[PDB]
Amino acid sequence: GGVLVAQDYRAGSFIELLRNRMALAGVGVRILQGLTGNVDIPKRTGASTMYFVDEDVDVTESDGAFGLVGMTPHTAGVATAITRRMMQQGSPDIEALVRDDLLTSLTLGLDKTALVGHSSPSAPNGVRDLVIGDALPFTGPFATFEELVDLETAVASANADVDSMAYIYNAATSGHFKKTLEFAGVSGTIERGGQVNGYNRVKSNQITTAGEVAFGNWSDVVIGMWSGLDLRVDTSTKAASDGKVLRVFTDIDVALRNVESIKWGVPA
Amino acid sequence: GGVLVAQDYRAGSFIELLRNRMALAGVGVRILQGLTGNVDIPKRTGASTMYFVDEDVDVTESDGAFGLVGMTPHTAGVATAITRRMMQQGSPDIEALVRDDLLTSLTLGLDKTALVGHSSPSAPNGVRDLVIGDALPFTGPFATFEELVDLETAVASANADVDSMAYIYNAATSGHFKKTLEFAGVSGTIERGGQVNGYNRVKSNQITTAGEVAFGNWSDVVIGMWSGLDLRVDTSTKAASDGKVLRVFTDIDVALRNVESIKWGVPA
Amino acid sequence: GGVLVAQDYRAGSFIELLRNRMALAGVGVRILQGLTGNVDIPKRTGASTMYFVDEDVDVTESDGAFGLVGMTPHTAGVATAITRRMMQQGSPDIEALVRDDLLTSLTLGLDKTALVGHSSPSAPNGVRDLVIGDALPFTGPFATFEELVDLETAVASANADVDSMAYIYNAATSGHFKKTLEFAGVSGTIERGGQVNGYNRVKSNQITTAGEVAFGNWSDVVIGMWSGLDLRVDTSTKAASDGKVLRVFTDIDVALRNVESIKWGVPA
Amino acid sequence: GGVLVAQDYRAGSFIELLRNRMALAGVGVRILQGLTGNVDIPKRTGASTMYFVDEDVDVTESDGAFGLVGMTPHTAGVATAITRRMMQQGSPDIEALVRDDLLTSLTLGLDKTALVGHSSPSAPNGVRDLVIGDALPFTGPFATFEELVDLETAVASANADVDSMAYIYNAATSGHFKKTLEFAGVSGTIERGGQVNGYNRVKSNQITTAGEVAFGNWSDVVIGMWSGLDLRVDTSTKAASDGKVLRVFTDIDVALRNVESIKWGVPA
Amino acid sequence: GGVLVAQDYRAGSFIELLRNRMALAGVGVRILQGLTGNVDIPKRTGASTMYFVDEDVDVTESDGAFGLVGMTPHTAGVATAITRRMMQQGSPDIEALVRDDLLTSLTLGLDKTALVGHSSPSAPNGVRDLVIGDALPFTGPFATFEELVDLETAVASANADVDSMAYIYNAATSGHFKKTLEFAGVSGTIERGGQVNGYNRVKSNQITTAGEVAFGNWSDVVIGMWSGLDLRVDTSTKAASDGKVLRVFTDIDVALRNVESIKWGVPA
Amino acid sequence: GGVLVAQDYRAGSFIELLRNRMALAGVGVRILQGLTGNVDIPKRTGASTMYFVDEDVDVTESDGAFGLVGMTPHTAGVATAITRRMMQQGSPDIEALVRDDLLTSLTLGLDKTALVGHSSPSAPNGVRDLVIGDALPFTGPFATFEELVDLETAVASANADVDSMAYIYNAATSGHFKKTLEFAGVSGTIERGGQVNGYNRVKSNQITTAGEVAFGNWSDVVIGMWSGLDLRVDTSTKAASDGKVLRVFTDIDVALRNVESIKWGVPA
Amino acid sequence: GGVLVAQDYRAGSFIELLRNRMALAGVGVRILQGLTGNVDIPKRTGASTMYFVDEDVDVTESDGAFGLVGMTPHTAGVATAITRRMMQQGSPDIEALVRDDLLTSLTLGLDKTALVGHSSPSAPNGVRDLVIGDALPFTGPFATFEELVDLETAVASANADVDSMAYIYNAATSGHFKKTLEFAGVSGTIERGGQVNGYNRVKSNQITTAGEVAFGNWSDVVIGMWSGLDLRVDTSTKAASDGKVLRVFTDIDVALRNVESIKWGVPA
Repeated sequence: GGVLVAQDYRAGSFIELLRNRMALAGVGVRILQGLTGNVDIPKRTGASTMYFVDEDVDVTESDGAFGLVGMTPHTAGVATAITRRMMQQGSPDIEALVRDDLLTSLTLGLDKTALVGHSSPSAPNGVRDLVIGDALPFTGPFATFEELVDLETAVASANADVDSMAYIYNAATSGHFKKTLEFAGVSGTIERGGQVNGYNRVKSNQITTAGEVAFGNWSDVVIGMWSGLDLRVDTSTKAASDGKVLRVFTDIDVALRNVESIKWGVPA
Repeated sequence: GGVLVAQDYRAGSFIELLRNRMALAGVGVRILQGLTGNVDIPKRTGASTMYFVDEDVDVTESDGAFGLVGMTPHTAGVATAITRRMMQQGSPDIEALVRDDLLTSLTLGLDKTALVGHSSPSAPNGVRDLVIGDALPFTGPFATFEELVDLETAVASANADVDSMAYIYNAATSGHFKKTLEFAGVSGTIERGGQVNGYNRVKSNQITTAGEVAFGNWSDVVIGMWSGLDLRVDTSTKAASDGKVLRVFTDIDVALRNVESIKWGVPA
Repeated sequence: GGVLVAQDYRAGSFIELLRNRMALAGVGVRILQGLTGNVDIPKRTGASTMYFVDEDVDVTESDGAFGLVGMTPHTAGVATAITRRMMQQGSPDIEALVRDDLLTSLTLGLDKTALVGHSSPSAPNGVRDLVIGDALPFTGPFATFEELVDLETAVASANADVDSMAYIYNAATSGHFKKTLEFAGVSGTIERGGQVNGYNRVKSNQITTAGEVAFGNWSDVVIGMWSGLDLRVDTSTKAASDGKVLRVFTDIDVALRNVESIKWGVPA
Repeated sequence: GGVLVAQDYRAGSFIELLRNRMALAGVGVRILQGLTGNVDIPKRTGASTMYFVDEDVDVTESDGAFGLVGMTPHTAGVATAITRRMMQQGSPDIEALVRDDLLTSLTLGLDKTALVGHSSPSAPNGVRDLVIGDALPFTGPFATFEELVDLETAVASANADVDSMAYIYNAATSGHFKKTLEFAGVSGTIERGGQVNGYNRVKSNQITTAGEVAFGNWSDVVIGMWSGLDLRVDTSTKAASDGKVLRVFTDIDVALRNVESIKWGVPA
Repeated sequence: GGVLVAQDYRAGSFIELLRNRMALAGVGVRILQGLTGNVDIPKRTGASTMYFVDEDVDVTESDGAFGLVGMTPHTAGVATAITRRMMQQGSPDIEALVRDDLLTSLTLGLDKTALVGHSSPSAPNGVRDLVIGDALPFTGPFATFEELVDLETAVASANADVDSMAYIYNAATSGHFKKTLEFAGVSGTIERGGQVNGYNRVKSNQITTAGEVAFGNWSDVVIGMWSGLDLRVDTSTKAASDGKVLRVFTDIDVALRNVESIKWGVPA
Repeated sequence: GGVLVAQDYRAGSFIELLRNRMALAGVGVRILQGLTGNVDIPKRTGASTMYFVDEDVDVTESDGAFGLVGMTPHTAGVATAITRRMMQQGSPDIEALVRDDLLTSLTLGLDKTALVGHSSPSAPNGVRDLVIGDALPFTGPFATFEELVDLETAVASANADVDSMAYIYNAATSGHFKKTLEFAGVSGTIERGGQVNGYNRVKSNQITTAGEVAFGNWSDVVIGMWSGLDLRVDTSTKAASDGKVLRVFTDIDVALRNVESIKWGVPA
Repeated sequence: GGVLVAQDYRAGSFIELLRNRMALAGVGVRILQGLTGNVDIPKRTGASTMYFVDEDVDVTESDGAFGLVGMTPHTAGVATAITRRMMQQGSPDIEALVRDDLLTSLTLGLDKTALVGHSSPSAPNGVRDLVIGDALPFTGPFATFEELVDLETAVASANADVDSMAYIYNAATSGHFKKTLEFAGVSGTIERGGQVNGYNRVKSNQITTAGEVAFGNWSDVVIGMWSGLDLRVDTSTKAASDGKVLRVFTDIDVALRNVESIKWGVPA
């Protein structure tokens, strides 16, 4: 009764405790809303000037400029297919395994494209696209403690400070900020406790680049969600040879109130 | 039924969230007064000299010098216009917007001139205009911690010492005072907990220069007011088009008592 | 007379306080299960992707991939003999001595074989056997504080980090961590107060080599025990002279779900 | 019309808040007395010595020297003259201003010349004149902690060390003291809050030189007042114009008991 | 007529304040008991070995190894004899003195020979002799900190670690520890406070050599007291000439459990 | 009427506030007595050895030695002469001055020669005289922290230590201890606070040389005070000029009981 | 009032009971089941052997061999369309009328391909496809009695015999058997009543070819129903003209448990 070829009763047990995928993290500081129709908010962007004048000499007329920000829904959506046989024989089921998979793969996609601009036309330009025009280099594969304060000045130099800001960087950067001394010979390091420079960090892997770090007042970043999550189940699109496709849509747009409330550093 | 046309009914939602353009922050620790006429205050600038003399020899006569400090009203004001159609259909009250912007841009405009002398003639002389005659250089883009002690001495050396002095430096400089140690590996940075060298700072953004830093007893500068912020709402002008014009005037002047009570930084 | 010879009725005492074996210590922070037949676990190893489209544009269908992990029993056993006379006249009860020897000499063998694979060809593949392909050399007889956090970032980069992870290193390596500072001039040593980098250490001797360390989320491995520790008395093998032979068998195997949850040190 | 040579009724508002002159400070730790005649007080120098002898072996004799210190009035005073018209039309009381100038400008002059000797014949010998003979160099534009404690030992090495002792140095030297550590790497400045090397300081401006600093028990300086301040009013002099003259006189002399109670260090 | 020679009638005063000798300290950690006959206690020295079998392959039997440690009374004596005259003329009570000098000397001799083996045959084998076989050299007159934690690791690499272990070293070594730092440029000495490396120390001079330091769990050494210290004053031995002879006997033996529970470091 | 020959009337004031000669300090930790005739005390200096015997072997009798330590009074005195006129016209009472000088000049000489041996035959052996053979050089002008702890080590290395000890060093040595670090990195000075190495310190210029320093249990030094401070007024020594002479005698000697209770520094 | 255009009273009777298609005959003797997921069944092959031992002989061991048979689901289905008009004017409920058309035409089609394999890829191989590897030629258009009894003997020799077997042939071969003798001059015909050789026949036209005759136990054919015959009404396709489409699907597979239980004729 050797187990080799004459006792091949041993088959697969197939315990259904699925090893699920590893997913990234998100953000928790910004603001949002649910609405309909186009939206526009007025912006000041201009102020009157002061004139010093002699006696009996007339002053002039100075008038402020104006402008308005706007948001229009750009739709997004993921869709997948399931043939008949897969539907017939799915061990954890295919009607429910793929269902939540779609939602969890779309929520993170939206959260990523809101932060970093998705490289595709007809897609809402992300925050990194609206502020990369003044990217601060780091003259090194990573950022020293000097630059992490430079970013804070470049934001405070524009009078945009609410003393509740946050840094954002991936993990491979957070590693270097863990094993690097703050100064020449002083005790502390850069990323001690949960803070960095008195402000919090988030350590999210959404920013794919290695040494790319972002800072600024995230409170004035608005995102317009015109609709929730749809999760439309379909059968007719593939029914000649039986099959059931799944799909889910959502539309969104991103904009920020002041262009300089965020600073973006790029590792040179 | 696309949304390009044949769908001209999309509505531009208008939300009332006007945001004032970024503004600076003032600095008040000074001395002021409301009055009329020209003004004058006498000041002693000389003292007698003691003489040691032997038995029965005549002493010498020494005479002190005097001086006075004078101020005269300098005039400054701002104004702008509003037509009729703009006033009627305005989503926020355009009147209130202008009526607030004028006062804000004048209040902020005055003290900046008080610190840094305005570039136009017929404008009052700022503190920087008077004390820049002597000015300690810095031998670098920013001020090493030792120069911040040289300022405190150069005032103490003239025995103008009061125990409530304060530093004033640009916001962009304050970044250079948090990434720099006092001494090599000494465990303390320059600006700690909103204090420097045991004295307070203000960290205003009025000082438009990079590394200029002022210091001294600011209870020794005197500004002269002749009239508060007078808001003249004017409708007789442009009355043929029924468009009113708003204007505001105020006269000011500034001069400090002891020239050696302030010092300037002048990075070079 | 004297106590030299032929005057020896002096009692010889026999106290019952055994000196023990001085074995190693365990680990025990993992998960396990009881089985039958070969087991396979499904594991999702792909994700769908979103598509940004404007009005009236089809969304592309996208699909993920799947995979599964397997386990198969490998058997480990121990056995020993005992005669009748030893049982007849034993100073402590011998059969319990040998039973406890068997049990605690098999449990520790299994623990060691889990982490480091045993040498025999018919042996379960240890964690070191699996995750050694991704190995981070140390460029020295031990590891500095740099690499000792480099492991952490090489784990957390794959999003596979849970708040409660742990380090594992040989007992002859705890001492090196103790005698070395993290950075040059600052105070503080690596093995500091029962932890190393905010995470716990275990300091076992199962790791035979000198400077091998291992870090990762220790809830991501599974050991499959097909049968508990069963004890057989086996009186019949030596009934020709009434001799028992105690033996204990057990067959297990080990595997981990996500390969990027452990990191090996392997100093060079 | 506007301000013009023709239009100028505007008056000159004369506010009587006299900005005063910036004066120096003095000392508060010495002793003195109101006197007459000429004073000589004896002080012992040296004492007898101990001798060891054999049994019935002759003993020898010794002796102890003596000495005395003396003080003689040195006369000093200041005086100025005000005309007649300037008393007729004077905005404050022109007399009282001159009186309160003379009194303080004489008190400070005497306190100045007592500490550091005045540079003129017929002037009393200041402490610097009496103790500069054994002055201690510095080998630097300023003094270092080594000398800041050598000044302490050089007083202790003469048994003249007493519990109450104080440092005295120019205000320009205090800033330098602050901007310099005590040792190489330790975190500590020379002058902490109101303390130097466990002792007090006064930090006046009387010491005209930068690097000079004095130390020692200041209870050994004795100054003698032969007469209070006179403040005599003259009218016979300058009577052809009815002009008053104000004079003050005082005689004084300074001498310290034990020459080693003070130590004086000069920069070099 | 003199004091020196042939006129010396002065009596030489005798004061009974005996200046005693100087003694050592001892040890206070280990365990002991009181017994009558020989004592043997059993310890296991060998365990079964695990095995992995190819399918259908018999597991081989593995047998443990046993041993036992024994203690036999080794007897000591200490005796001295005072004579009659020395007892008739004695300023302190001489037999009250020698009786103390015997007890203290015997206690300290037993203590010293228990720790360091006495250099004589028929003397119980001291702790040092059981572990001096393997000994960690120090490469210098004393052991630095890294060399000091090697004793910790050596016991740790034998699984014999207990929560309360201790260090023992000469008093001359305790100097070389109190005056040397743990790490260069860090504020910490080796023999800090009252502990070393987080473990207790006991300073004693029993270790006659210079830099030998011992370490290990001292609760693992046992010592046997067959009979306490007995005075046993004797007269009839030296009775021919009257005398009082004193002799104190005691018989003990020392033995160790886990040889690895003690590590010995010799300077070289 | 100027102050010259024409003004010789002004007198010469004599004030009786004399100044005492600044003296040294003493000692407050030793022990002494008042006695007559020679003195000596017995000191045990031998320990009875022990032996390990065989089964039936007699312990070999052994003996201890005894030592006797004693002292003999040495003499010492001082004397100063007064003439007749200087006694007739003395501004303070001259005999009072010399009688209050002699007693102190003798006490401070007795203590001086007790601590440090006088350099003259027929003078008592000072504590320096008895321990200078066991001196410990300093390889420099002053001693570092290493030798400062080395003295304490070499004292306690002879079982002669007790909790109440003290250092003694010249004022200059104290100043040097104040100006240096024990380890360059560590904060604090050799003379931090009132202690030096956990024990007290007393400084006094009695020790004449630069960096000699002593340490050890000071309650181990006895002083023999045979006679008080004998005062003698001698008028007949020189009556040919009617001039008396004052003499003061006192006999003393010093010895220490346990010789290894002190050690000396002798900076090489 | 005859039956012409004069009489319009008569209407179309249209009795609803439908006629039917001339469909072939099935089998209905075999086995089936309902399952899910890929399948296999463990069969046996060979067994142990019996041994006749003497009085005291041990009986020996013979190994048993094993093996399995698996099946994979092949798919099939039919579908036809229905216009909107034909659902309004259908005299029976048209969908209920077209269902039966689809279910019977599918069941019969499955019976066809199961017995004789469909000539198309992706079609489950029929019984003829599995056993035709060995079949007795006939040497003529049909088979005599000898071959029809050899078909029985070749199965009975393999012990695959069971009483309820059956022949199968095409209607034409049955007619031929009816019109011919078993042997020349023998009254009995090859086929008579319901038997051919004492066993039953089925006389179906599923075997399209002429002359092929199959024999064997038809209780060894196993077919696997992976899903009931599900009905899918489709309305999304052809939804412009409102026409709906009916569809039906199923997944089956055929495999016989004992390959030698059937034989085939295959004339020539």
